[PDB]
Amino acid sequence: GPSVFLFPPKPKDTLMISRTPEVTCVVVDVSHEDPEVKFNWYVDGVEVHNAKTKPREEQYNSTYRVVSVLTVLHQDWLNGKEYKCKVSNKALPAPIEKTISKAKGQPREPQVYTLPPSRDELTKNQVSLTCLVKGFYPSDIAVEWESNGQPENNYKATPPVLDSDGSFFLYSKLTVDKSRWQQGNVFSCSVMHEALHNHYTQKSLSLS
Amino acid sequence: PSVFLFPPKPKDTLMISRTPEVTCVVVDVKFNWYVDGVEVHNAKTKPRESTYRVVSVLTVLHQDWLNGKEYKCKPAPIEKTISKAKGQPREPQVYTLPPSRDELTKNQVSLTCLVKGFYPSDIAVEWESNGQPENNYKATPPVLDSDGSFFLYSKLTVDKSRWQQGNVFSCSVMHEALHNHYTQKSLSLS
Ligand SMILES: *[C@@H]1O[C@H](CO[C@@H]2O[C@@H](C)[C@@H](O)[C@@H](O)[C@@H]2O)[C@@H](O[C@@H]2O[C@H](CO)[C@@H](O[C@@H]3O[C@H](CO[C@H]4O[C@H](CO[C@H]5O[C@H](CO)[C@@H](O)[C@H](O)[C@@H]5O)[C@@H](O)[C@H](O[C@H]5O[C@H](CO)[C@@H](O)[C@H](O)[C@@H]5O)[C@@H]4O)[C@@H](O)[C@H](O[C@H]4O[C@H](CO)[C@@H](O)[C@H](O)[C@@H]4O)[C@@H]3O)[C@H](O)[C@H]2NC(C)=O)[C@H](O)[C@H]1NC(C)=O
Ligand SMILES: [Cl-]
Repeated sequence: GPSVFLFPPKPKDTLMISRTPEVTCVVVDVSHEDPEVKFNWYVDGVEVHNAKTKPREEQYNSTYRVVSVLTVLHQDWLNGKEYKCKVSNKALPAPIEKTISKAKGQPREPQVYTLPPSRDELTKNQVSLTCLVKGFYPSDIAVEWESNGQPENNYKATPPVLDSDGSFFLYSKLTVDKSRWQQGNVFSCSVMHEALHNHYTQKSLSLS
Repeated sequence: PSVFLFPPKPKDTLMISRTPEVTCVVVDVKFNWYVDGVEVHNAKTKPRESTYRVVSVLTVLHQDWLNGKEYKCKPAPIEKTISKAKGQPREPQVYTLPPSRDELTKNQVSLTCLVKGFYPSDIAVEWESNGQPENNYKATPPVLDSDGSFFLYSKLTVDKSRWQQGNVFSCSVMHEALHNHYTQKSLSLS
């Protein structure tokens, strides 16, 4: 019989009102002999109709894959509403239902601190710019580096880490060529989190 | 009944004064122990403890473990084999970072130890001051960097007054690619 997987929206899509958060319901192992699939979508028990279901696509193991995409309201997701995808198929004894919702917890506001390279690293060709984000809850977050209106993507974040007061922290490390740091270029750490005013704050870093 | 074989704590393998051990835990009893096939006899088996658990502890030689030797613990007998994670060692660089000026508003400040460029991921990072291990720090797990080496960050939280008073804090790093498997970097207001 078919199997169902329900995927949440990207955190950043839920946090930035201009972006498009979606819940995605995927169905696999749909047989040739019972190929039709019906999706029903519910937000807190109430059925919604606006979903966009894609036509079935045959896989290399002669089974079909069918995907339905529900556009969500940012506030609905952040208010903890449950999204249910019910999948119907004639090979199933009963319809398969899957429910998901935002991680629970009292929100806490992160503090964002930029830290320049250690003097000892200035011997090297590349230097590390550090963005400490601490005190946030829950763990869903987006941390990004940029300079002069361009994303800097030679960076890596640690996963969120549980701190001694029950909040999370993480560190994001931006690696840049030493000359760029010495030349006086401004680098910025953008943090996106539900407990921030407007879900956004930015802290900048440049050589003195 | 099932068998679990646990490696030594990385720090025990790295500090020659410490006592690294391989631990063979059997749950729900004879033990045979082998180092690269060759049987060894020095293991110390504990007495048993609504199912029984029995544990045998083998003392290992630091250099044997770091040289990649395999440790084997034994309807039919169950065998389990373990050894050190493989990979060309790379030396970590250790950098201490003081608190951001913006955090100096707060009652507690964050002291940061960046350790980067190390391989493999086994490591020990610890904070201390005035001959005492510091209370209240947390490290991130190792993270895979864009050049294939790992990095991590260790955050020490201290009261602002301690930072302002001029107290020295030290980040100790223990890793196989370091000379003597040890390096220390200090951080203070001055
Ligand atoms: C017949 O074929 C179909 C189709 O498969 C394709 O075609 C075939 C022919 C072949 O070529 C395949 O190679 C093709 O892919 C088969 O369909 C597959 O069926 C699987 C179930 O049997 C199903 O597996 C499940 O996958 C779940 C989803 O997780 C996977 O995908 C993630 C993608 O990311 C998503 O989520 C993140 C959020 O974190 C989001 O950012 C993304 O945008 C996206 O929405 C992966 O992240 C994830 O992990 C991979 O990647 C990470 C790194 O990111 C890495 O660390 C991992 O090692 C992985 O590589 C997954 O891969 C998954 O949740 C689910 O788990 C369930 O079960 C476990 C227990 O095992 C349980 O603990 C969980 O709670 C959970 O309930 C499960 O693994 C495949 O998704 C599906 N394939 C497709 C394309 O839809 C079909 O099975 C087959 N039939 C046969 C042989 O009979
Ligand atoms: Cl020692």
